[PDB]
Amino acid sequence: SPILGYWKIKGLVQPTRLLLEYLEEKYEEHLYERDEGDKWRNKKFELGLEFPNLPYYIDGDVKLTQSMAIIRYIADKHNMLGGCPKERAEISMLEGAVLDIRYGVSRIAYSKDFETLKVDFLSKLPEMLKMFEDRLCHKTYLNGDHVTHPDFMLYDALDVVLYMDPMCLDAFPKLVCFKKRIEAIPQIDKYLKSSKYIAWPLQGWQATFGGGDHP
Amino acid sequence: SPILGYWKIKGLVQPTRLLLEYLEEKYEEHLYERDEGDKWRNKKFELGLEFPNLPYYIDGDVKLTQSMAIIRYIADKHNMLGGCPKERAEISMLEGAVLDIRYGVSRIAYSKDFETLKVDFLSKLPEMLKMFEDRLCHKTYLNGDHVTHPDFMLYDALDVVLYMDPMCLDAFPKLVCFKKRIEAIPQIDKYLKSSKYIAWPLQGWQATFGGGDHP
Ligand SMILES: N[C@@H](CCC(=O)N[C@@H](CS)C(=O)NCC(=O)O)C(=O)O
Ligand SMILES: N[C@@H](CCC(=O)N[C@@H](CS)C(=O)NCC(=O)O)C(=O)O
Repeated sequence: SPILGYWKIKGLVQPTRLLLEYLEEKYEEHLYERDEGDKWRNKKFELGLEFPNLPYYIDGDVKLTQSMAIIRYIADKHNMLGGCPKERAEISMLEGAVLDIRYGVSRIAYSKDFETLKVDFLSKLPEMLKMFEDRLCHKTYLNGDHVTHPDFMLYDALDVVLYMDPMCLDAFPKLVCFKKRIEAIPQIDKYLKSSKYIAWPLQGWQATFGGGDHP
Repeated sequence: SPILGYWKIKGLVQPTRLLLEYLEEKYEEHLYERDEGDKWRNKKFELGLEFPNLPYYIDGDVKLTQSMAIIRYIADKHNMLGGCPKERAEISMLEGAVLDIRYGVSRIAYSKDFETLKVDFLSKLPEMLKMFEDRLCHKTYLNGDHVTHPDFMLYDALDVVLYMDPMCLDAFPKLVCFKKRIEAIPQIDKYLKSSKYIAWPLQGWQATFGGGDHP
């Protein structure tokens, strides 16, 4: 049974959790609490990891880091990355465009100047969301009729960005509607209501935005 | 004949250029000069691009953005991404670990506080480089005997990081040796000596680090 190691936060790994749950995949978690950085520094080089980091995925022999390699791998095992170069690259484009939002948040969230940097990010964010709103015009999910992993990436980014600004989706009905549709997927619905859902923090606990024990 | 659009800078796209040259691939470039931001704002939505950005790749019907989707696509056309989920994920791990360095630089390079932020990045950088030095112990390239696209990604990151600190490879002989080996690849050697090589800037021209018309 594979292992997903990460902090007990949403952060980089939350979209991978959602995808594991959507595929009804078994996995145990190594969850590093806020006060358990020492427990991590003590396992870091003892896991057989060639690029030691968090998150890590361990599928006995397959010993993986980098959250994007991990999410893509799980999708790969279920044959969900694309059937030719073209489709594979559209998925990788969806992927990276979502990351522009999610990393956009992460890159300012630990800054002393978070509050002012917030203004410049929320100015840009409508252009970014519009690309996704247009893609979902006549298209149920990001890649058509079936879920792919960038759907869960997008879901995660909308969730996070709605804490930063509760009104940032009011111009984007198809995006509001996408977020609900992911929530209605029976597997996802059971997970978000379960003991395993980590509601908070969005970021590391020490962050100006999305940190702390509670919202 | 496909088109690679980008600023006339190294930036996000330089590793893709290197890979196109290694594969002896034909491509014309759209190169946005420093003073040509208006020329770009005027083509941005007229290219058939669903997530308009720079870089973009256009392979007639295939209309792509996001530099990581683009680099991976070109490699895909040459069957270089991996033959099973396992190998595909190792490549994606190599990829992302290199990006930790390259984005690590980009994320501070435009900051007012660049010079102090530089200190904290160069403190971390030896741990990051050590993972690559260890991987290249008994292994010619990052993935064994053959070049894969993360090799050119690593090359780009070493080049950039050596401007930040000319001595940052003095503890890492196998990495110094990797950088030279890429330079000795006949295709790469011809490109770096050619009119097409864009030596500078490393970043956008407005950057504190790696900017300006000249080094
Ligand atoms: N690009 C990497 C980023 C790795 C990273 O910045 N990891 C953070 C977690 S948010 C960490 O605290 N890692 C522990 C460590 O560096 O030892 C990824 O996608 O996994
Ligand atoms: N994650 C994206 C980043 C896109 C990006 O930040 N592009 C910069 C170039 S360094 C830009 O000036 N794009 C022009 C625009 O946003 O209209 C990628 O890898 O292509």
